[PDB]
Amino acid sequence: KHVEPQDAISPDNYMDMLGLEARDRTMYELVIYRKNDKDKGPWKRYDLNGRSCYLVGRELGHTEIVVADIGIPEETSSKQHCVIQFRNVRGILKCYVMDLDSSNGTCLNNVVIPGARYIELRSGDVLTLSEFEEDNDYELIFMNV
Repeated sequence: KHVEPQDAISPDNYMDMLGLEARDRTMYELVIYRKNDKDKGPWKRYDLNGRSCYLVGRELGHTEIVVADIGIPEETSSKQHCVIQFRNVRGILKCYVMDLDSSNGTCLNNVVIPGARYIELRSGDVLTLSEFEEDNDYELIFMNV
């Protein structure tokens, strides 16, 4: 149900406008961990700099068509579950999640977020793809650099 806000911008484009060389820029990523084995490292890492918005959704993949930028092998997640959205909010780069009215819900640090509304993200914030912890096999954590 998602269309980008008028102030949407990618971190790369934002940082370009300020004239910062790559070494002097804030890098954003989504670090994914498998809940059972976090003492083995990140399952996956996604760069979040090239785009202003990223679709998170189910990707089981043993015949199902791929739609989501970021695919999570979680049966209980929706195919278009939540979106990570960067905005230039009156001069400061800010990142938000929105739950796209998914069946099971989305949690930020184990607290259910309301649907159809942008919730501001902070570095370290742990996204999980259900209201209920038992349903979750993966943790998607938003990081600055």
